[PDB]
Amino acid sequence: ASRLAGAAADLVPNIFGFAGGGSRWGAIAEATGYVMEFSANVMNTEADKISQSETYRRRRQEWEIQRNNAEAELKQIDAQLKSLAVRREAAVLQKTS
Amino acid sequence: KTVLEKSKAGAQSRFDSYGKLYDENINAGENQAMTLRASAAGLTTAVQASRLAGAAADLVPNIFGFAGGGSRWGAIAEATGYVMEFSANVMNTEADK
Repeated sequence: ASRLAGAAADLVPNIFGFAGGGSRWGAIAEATGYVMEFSANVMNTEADKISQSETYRRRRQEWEIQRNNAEAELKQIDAQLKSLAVRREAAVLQKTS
Repeated sequence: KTVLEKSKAGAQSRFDSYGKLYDENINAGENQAMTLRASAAGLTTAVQASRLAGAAADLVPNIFGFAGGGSRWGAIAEATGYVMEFSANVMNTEADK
């Protein structure tokens, strides 16, 4: 941005005095200098930072699902332990018999 | 029954989590990154086209005064410029989108 602004300091004062469309040419070189150096570069830079934070977001989601899978297994197992405890109590009654 | 119900809850959690990811094919930040990148590519394309329109305009009224195709060594510049600076780059810009 400052390298362009540096150059702009010598070019813009001259562009300023010319009437006309793209045929002025210097007028366009400044416009395209800015569009690439600042605007295209910034739009891409921001896009990439976002894709990276989104990449970490997606990674999080997978971990979220897997911690949930483990939790579901723990809950199912506790229920299984309870089922077994009942079976055990029945086995004790079988001994009573 | 309790054990099976806990098992079901596990399946339900996975269903809901994947059902959601499926609907959100592209996330919000992801759409924003695509948008900014498309804009950068858009502006980049405009810059290449603009600088090239200039370079081509500068050759046309002169290369037309010579016999030959690429052998005019002017017309070939228009082609080496435009094709490598713009067309090859557009074909890749689209390939990435």
